[PDB]
Amino acid sequence: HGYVSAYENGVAEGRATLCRVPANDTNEKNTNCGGIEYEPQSVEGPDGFPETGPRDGKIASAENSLAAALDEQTADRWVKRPIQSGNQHFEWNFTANHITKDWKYYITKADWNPNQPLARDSFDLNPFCVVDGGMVKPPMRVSHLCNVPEREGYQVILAVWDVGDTAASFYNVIDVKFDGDSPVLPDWNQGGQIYPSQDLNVGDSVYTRVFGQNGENVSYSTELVIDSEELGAANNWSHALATKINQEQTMLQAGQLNAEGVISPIYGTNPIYLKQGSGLKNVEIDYKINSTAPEYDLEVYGLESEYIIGDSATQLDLTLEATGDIKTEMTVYNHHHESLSSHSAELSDGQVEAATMTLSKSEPGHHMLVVVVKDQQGKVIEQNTLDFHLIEEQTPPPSGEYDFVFPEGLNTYTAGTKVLASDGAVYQCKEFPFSGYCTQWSPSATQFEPGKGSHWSEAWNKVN
Amino acid sequence: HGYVSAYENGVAEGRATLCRVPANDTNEKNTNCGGIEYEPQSVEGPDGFPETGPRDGKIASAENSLAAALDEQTADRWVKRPIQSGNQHFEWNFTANHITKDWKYYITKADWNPNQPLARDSFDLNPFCVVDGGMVKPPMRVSHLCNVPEREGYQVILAVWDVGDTAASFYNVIDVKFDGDSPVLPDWNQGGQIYPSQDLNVGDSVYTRVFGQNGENVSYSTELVIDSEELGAANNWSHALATKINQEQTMLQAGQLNAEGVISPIYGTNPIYLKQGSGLKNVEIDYKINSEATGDIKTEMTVYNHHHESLSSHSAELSDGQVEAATMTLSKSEPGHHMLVVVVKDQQGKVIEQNTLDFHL
Ligand SMILES: [Cu+2]
Ligand SMILES: [Cu+2]
Repeated sequence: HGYVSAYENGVAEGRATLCRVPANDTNEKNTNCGGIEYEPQSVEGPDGFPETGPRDGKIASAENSLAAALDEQTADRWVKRPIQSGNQHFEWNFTANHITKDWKYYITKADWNPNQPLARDSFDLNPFCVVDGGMVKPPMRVSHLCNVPEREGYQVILAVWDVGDTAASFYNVIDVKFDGDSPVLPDWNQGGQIYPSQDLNVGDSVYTRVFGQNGENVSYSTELVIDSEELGAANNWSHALATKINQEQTMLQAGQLNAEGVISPIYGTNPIYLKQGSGLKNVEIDYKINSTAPEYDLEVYGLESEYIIGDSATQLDLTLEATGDIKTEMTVYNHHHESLSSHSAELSDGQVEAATMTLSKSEPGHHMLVVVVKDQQGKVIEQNTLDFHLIEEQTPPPSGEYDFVFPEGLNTYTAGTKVLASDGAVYQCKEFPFSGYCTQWSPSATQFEPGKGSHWSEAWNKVN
Repeated sequence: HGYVSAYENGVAEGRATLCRVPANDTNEKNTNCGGIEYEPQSVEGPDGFPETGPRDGKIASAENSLAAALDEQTADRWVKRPIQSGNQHFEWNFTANHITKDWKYYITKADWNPNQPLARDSFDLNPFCVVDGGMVKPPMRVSHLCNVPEREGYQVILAVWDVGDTAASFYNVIDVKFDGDSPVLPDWNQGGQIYPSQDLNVGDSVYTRVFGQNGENVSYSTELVIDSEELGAANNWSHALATKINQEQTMLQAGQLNAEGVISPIYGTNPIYLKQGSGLKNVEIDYKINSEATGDIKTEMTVYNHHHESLSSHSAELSDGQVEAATMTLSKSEPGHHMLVVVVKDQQGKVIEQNTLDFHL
């Protein structure tokens, strides 16, 4: 397992890598990558490319469901890293340095289509770089000096790591940009981004906060009012805000550079550029959450003040009153802040569902029931922590002239425990620190036995 | 706008920072932070702490709805960074360096309850560190030397950036771990993590791939079948997989280091530890997904022109068999080659297929 990285001399991070690790200099990150954002080292698929490997359209994901989002291909879907012709360092970062057959790097054809899914027809199937792995393990991080062909604009490099001891290969497509000469818009500098950060509701609004020579200046501010359910989609209002920004402002434009070096809004992350000589240096995004919010609440009934440790694991029998459409999460912690139980529940408004929690450990002491209340969209609304205790079963009141018939209950003998011995007499366990000897007995080691052991004089005392 | 970071001499990143930027050495990240993960520099709220400002239970979010997820407080919700007593360097990374009044740092009381929402009663309101801002703009990245008080175990440091040109401050809680000097579990070393990477469905499964001296060895593998809708929740099968790993394997254990130091599975990110001398090197996680509109789909369509510029869009969450009507208007009706990209996802948002049709005007 491993991914194309740029922690050292690497020229560009892979697409899946940028789903988790911000870019080397621009601090950019790919958006909406699915599960692969947690494990970018896992873009693994059948080997044999290009003859028989991942089928067309599934190259970027290597047919792995975890990385299926990477298979989307448009001119502005992915962060593009700058690259130059000629020799470049391609860096791999491994979490499991498998025995390697070889590495191979393919670049798209000069006139490839970026709005078409990645296919064999899109690439120069003759790799521009091959590194014999030698069927040995590499270091946990390696780099390959590769002669990158001459290109222009948006290109994609496919880095294939052929694992030597499996039938699989790791595929990492890389979104690169061949700029070089002709600096694209030298009079415009990026100072912010419109990330599709969240979905918004009707009544909400998203607006910009431009930072210049005199702090924030609301003359350049743009506000977009979410007036439709479809405009609430993170990609939608990001495109609309960038569009409204370009209508109302002149010293700043929002959107991705297209093939003509013209800033055009996209349905994703829209960078914000600042005109040189305007004094602007940074733009940030803010939100007005003015949509009518229901009065969310959760009521937990049935939590006893004390729970007696019984035969089985202690059990919480609770019921929940849900005010508003909420999503609840409950967890049980003990005296030492250790998790013992959990219960998720996507309740509706007014729904009275039953909850039942089993403690993984039923030990005495202070316990806590943490209750996290979210809405149907997952926003944390409130947290409440209720207290309760677990107690050991109360010993019965003392009765008779002793407590056990030796050796019954040998494990519980403490300072003052009276026992009946085989000689018909009563012996009391001596106090500190001799009470530890009252527990040591076995049919083989019969010392400390009251009336029979050779050393019971130090452990027990005959009662009268 | 800015956040507590550790790009240079910073001793520990802030909680919101770890929602976006991996840890310095451990590569860890906080999970399920909401929209704040895109903009960790935006945890901004009213000033005046602790007399006024963010109310109790909203300190970590500064009452910003964008950062509402940070207000949850349990013993194992957040990634904790090791720290020591005495003088330590705390680093701020600014995206907009506002005129600054001061920076103030507060640390939780020694016997604070990490399962209670963060409140003023949780913190020592006498700040252990105050840095003058001088009502001037700071550099784009600064560090402050602060005398961190002696603590043990899980603590939280609140870093307050009070800017001078607004009535707002930036609040960054920092999850720290006073590990002392005795290394906990020297015969155990982390070699993988179980991230709550996705929700699973009934019939799916999740399993481990244990990399050792001779590649992957399936004798060490553990598999968890998702047999109920509740177990399909990411935090649910993560904890269950970590639990099942501990039942079946002796050379590797899964879970966090609790207050008792033992490896205990949590309902979040579970690191996987490897017994020193076992030969194991790394553990990865894999998934079996064994569970005109054909099927319940969610579609996304976009129009591109000759020069790869977006001109129209149309989302539609169709059902099975539903034949709905679509209407797209081009923002530019110019001659040349055009493309219509059609992205096919499922009701859960997983990309299934993309088709690009060609046409001319
Ligand atoms: Cu691997
Ligand atoms: Cu700011």
